[PDB]
Amino acid sequence: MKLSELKAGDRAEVTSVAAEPAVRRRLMDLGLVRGAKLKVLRFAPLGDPIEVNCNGMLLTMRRNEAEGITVHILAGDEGHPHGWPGFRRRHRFGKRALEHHHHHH
Repeated sequence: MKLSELKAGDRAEVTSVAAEPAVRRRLMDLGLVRGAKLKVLRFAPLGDPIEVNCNGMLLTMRRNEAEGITVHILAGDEGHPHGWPGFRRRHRFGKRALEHHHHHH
């Protein structure tokens, strides 16, 4: 689910951010990381950008950036609360497999 798929006043926790390496870094340096809780304050009077209150900090980013961001709703309501199978079992070949060599080669 996208961060852009939220509502004005919605409450979500960031699970993953798919964006520019520098942008994701910038956001995470602010505090928008996995586990960051944010409230969607408002979208601009036209559609973009979006103002979100993340961990107390008002972070302003572009709607297309919010599309890259996957969030989890901080509201366990009903009305079909289960979607795709990736919360109890999540397996896909990916990630930097060699988790050690970042400065080498």
